[PDB]
Amino acid sequence: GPISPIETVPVKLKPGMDGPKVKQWPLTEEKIKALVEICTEMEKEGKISKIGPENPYNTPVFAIKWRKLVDFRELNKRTQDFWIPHPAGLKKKKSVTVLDVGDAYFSVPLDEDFRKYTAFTIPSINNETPGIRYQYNVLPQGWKGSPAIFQSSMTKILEPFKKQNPDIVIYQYMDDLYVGSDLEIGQHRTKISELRQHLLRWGLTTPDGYELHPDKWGYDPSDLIAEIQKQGQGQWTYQIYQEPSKNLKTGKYARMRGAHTNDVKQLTEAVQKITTESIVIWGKTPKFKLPIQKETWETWWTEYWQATWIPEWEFV
Ligand SMILES: O=[N+]([O-])c1cc([N+](=O)[O-])c(O)c([N+](=O)[O-])c1
Ligand SMILES: O=[N+]([O-])c1cc([N+](=O)[O-])c(O)c([N+](=O)[O-])c1
Ligand SMILES: O=[N+]([O-])c1cc([N+](=O)[O-])c(O)c([N+](=O)[O-])c1
Repeated sequence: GPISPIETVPVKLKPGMDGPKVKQWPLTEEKIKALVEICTEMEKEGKISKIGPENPYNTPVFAIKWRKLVDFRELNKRTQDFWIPHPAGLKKKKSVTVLDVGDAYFSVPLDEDFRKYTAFTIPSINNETPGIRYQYNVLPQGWKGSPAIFQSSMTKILEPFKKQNPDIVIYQYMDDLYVGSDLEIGQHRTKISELRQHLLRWGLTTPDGYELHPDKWGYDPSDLIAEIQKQGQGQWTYQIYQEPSKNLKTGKYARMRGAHTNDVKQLTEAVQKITTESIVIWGKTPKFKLPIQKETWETWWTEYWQATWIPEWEFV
C-alpha cells in the first residue's frame, strides 16, 4: 500500500557517529539474480531507489521463493536510542506462536535525511565490477528504528484483539510477536488465525507462525552469553550464563554428519533455537561464543541463516 507522508519521523545517528561502511561480500550468481529481481520490484513500488555516485555508505545484503536479508548490525550500533516489559509467564504457556510482523514496515516512510545511511549494493559477479547501489525509502526490516517507530500503530492495531482476549499474552520483541496462551492447541490456533486476519485487515501480511510449547522446556536484567561447545563428536552442548560460574540454562543438540548438513548449518539452527528460547524466558538475545573459526563461520553462515535478526558472536 501507499505511504502517508505525515508518518515520517525524524531520526539521527548517535552524536559524532557517521553512517556505516561495511563492504558487500561476494555472492553467487544465483543469489545476485534473486536480489536483482527482488530489488527491481521494491524499486517499482517506491520502497527503495537507485542512488548516485556521491553516497559513500554501505550495509551488506544477502539472499536466503527468495528473501533479501540485510545485515544492519553496524547501522543499528550507530543509530540513536529511542526513549516493553517481558512477561515472566510467557514461558509457562502451553503454546507460544511467533509471528513475523516486519511486513508492516513497507507502508511507513523513512526520514528522507536518514535514507542515505541505508545504502546497499547488489554485487557484480565476483565483485569485479561496480554493483547496483540502492537506499531505503521506507522503514527497513532489521533496522533498530523500525519497530520503535511503528509501535504506536502496532498498539492501535492490536488493541481490539487484546481487549477481547485477556487470557492471551502478546509480547513483542524486535519484528516478532510472541502470542502465548494455555488454550487447547486447536483453540489457540484459531486465536492466531483471528489475529492474523485482523492484522491483514489493516494491511499487515504475516507468514505462517512457528509454534513453541515452552511449559515443556539468578537472572539480572543488567548481558546474556550463550556458549556452544563440541562434546566429543556426535553432539553439541551449550551454556547460557551471565557470570562464568553459574549457568542459567544448559542443553544439548546432536552433531550429525551427512550429505545435507555440516557444523555451520547446525550451529545456525542452534543459535536460532537458543535465541528464541532466550527471548521467551528472559526477553534478551544472547551474545554467542561459537566453536568454530571466524573464517569458516564468516564464509558460510549466510548460506543457512533463516532469521531476520542477526546476533553478535565471537569464536575460537
Ligand atoms: O560494497 N561496498 O561497500 C560498496 C560501496 C560503494 N560505495 O560507493 O560506498 C560502492 O560504489 C560499491 N560498488 O559499487 O560495488 C560497493
Ligand atoms: O559489486 N560489489 O559489491 C563490489 C564490491 C567491492 N568491494 O571491494 O566490496 C568491489 O571492490 C567491487 N568492484 O571492485 O567493482 C564491487
Ligand atoms: O566498485 N567501485 O567502484 C567501488 C567504489 C567505492 N567507492 O566508495 O567509491 C567503494 O567503496 C567500493 N567498495 O567499498 O567496494 C567499490
